[PDB]
Amino acid sequence: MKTWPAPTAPTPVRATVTVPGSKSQTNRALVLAALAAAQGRGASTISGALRSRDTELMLDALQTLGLRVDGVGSELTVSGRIEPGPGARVDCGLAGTVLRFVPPLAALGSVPVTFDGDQQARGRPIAPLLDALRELGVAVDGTGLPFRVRGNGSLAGGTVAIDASASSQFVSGLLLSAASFTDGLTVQHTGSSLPSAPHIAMTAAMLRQAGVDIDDSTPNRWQVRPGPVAARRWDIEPDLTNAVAFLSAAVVSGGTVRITGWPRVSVQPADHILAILRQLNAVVIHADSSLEVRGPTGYDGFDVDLRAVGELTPSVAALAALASPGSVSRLSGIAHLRGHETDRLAALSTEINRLGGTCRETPDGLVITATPLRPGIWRAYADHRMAMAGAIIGLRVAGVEVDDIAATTKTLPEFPRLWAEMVG
Repeated sequence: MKTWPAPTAPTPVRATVTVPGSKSQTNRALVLAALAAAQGRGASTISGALRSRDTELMLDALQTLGLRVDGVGSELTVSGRIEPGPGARVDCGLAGTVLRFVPPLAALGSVPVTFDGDQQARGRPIAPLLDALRELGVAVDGTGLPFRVRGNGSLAGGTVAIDASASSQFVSGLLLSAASFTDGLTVQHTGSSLPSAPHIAMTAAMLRQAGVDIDDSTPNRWQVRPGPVAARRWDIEPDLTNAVAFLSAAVVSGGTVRITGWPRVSVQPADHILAILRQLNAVVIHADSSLEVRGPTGYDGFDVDLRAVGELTPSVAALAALASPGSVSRLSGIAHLRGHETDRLAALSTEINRLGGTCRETPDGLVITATPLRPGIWRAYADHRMAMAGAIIGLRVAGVEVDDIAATTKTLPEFPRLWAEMVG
């Protein structure tokens, strides 16, 4: 496929960007609306929902189980119930959320539902979640993708001892549907300990918004009581993860980018995000119906802990590679990344060193020494964030091309255009 030329910013970037809806929130909302429907509480709507390959998959996975999902723009309507036909087969595709949030759903089904995916999907961790479903009543065929959920009519619940070291999504998947389990659920996470805490906290927060009663007062443990999941109107925030790619442009150019409609009240870790930016001496600014970041004139190496916002590593690794020459940055708390279908630690190291950079894995993550970069082909590995990280570097390095910018379609179909409008 042809490459994408990453446009340069030889002068400070000035711009106002609208980023599409949160992928995390959208999919939680679809699963909850699905549940509400199946319980028989009527249709739900999702306003400003993200329309992307990842949400399309959840959409699809959801229609396969029996629900009806309509809406062609940002406004989805969810109705129906869980009635898969004989031989149903959910394609998880590239959506790790489909892989982990939808199998519990099917447990609430009567017929067996197969779960399948591509090569990449298949190298995704999913076992502790499969065993957990077994522990809690569900009959499950397979130890990996593809597997079969043998739904009978309901799910017991009870308490499981699952190690969600491998993915918070194991916990969130269980939590979202546990309201409709028989004995509800009590998830216990073992040892230490939850990387991606905000991801589980976004789920807890949305559950409560749906009127579910969840108890998360003692760390590493969640108690969800059986009860109704409410049909309602979900308002989706702009994806703050994707917004950071855009803000990075202001950071590396000493410029200014405004993100419209930045939520003052978030289910997203906006706090963590702005703090990271202030670490670079970026100037944050709450503007008129926007979030405004003014990049510094330059910046040296930083030590940043990313354990709670692991998804930010590629954009942040890029920022580090573009620090003042000689600067040493250490990206910590992301040991747990080293083991996702897409090892971004190794990915990032590989791609940055191929440009003449210096990026070495450390036991806790990465150390990046800022060294002069050279033209080259930034490989995204079909990883939307790897794609956007290459885009950021290309702002300060001429001749950088991303092999597959269309990997951004996973969470941000219009990235190329939005980036093109921002830079120019």
